[PDB]
Amino acid sequence: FRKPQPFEYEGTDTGVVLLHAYTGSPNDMNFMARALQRSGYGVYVPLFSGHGTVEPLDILTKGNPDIWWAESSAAVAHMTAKYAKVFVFGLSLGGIFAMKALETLPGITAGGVFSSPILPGKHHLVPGFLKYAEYMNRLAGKSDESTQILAYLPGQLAAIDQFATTVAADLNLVKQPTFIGQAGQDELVDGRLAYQLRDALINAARVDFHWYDDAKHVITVNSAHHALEEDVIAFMQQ
Ligand SMILES: [Cl-]
Repeated sequence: FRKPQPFEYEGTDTGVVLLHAYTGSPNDMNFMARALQRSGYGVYVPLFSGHGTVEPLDILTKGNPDIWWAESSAAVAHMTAKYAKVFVFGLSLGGIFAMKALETLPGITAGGVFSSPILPGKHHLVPGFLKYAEYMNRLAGKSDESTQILAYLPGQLAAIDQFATTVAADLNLVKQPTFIGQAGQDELVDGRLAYQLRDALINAARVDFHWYDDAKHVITVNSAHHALEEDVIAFMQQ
């Protein structure tokens, strides 16, 4: 098993922070990061605590939204030290921190989300996490950990939602141009909430909203990624 590491591409004038998904890793952003590099952007993809190991329990016992927020904030600061302009985007979980960054951190030009409605709703992250863990255990030749996982999973999902509702309540603080991309066949989160995210951004200079009709949740990796990359790059060029 290869532990995905954080990675960085050097640019000149503009840098981009890409924040990965829950149970995800910097691998979530490989295609996006390279697309940005081909267009001359600097890119930084951090690793969230507890992620990127062969042991799914690490996510539940070594990471939490407060740590991940600190890591997101540190990632933004790393890039704003170097580049004239910095953009911050996030996939699902990462999108929560991307929006909180726009709301509360200095020096960010613009940013937004990939399949991250922010407003909590009906989701399928419990089955999603369990399927992820089952796949990881099958890779590592390890026995099932579902009972151990279920002692933590409801609580951590609740913690993420709790963090998210605060971010949602502060959406009025966002003044930067904001990008919203949402999968149209999203099996993990309620895509309808992306419309509520859009409508809550009452003070954003602009809201660039894109719906990826036939795509499943992870639009940075699946069939939608070429379209998403083009739309994100067009947004940045504006
Ligand atoms: Cl997520």
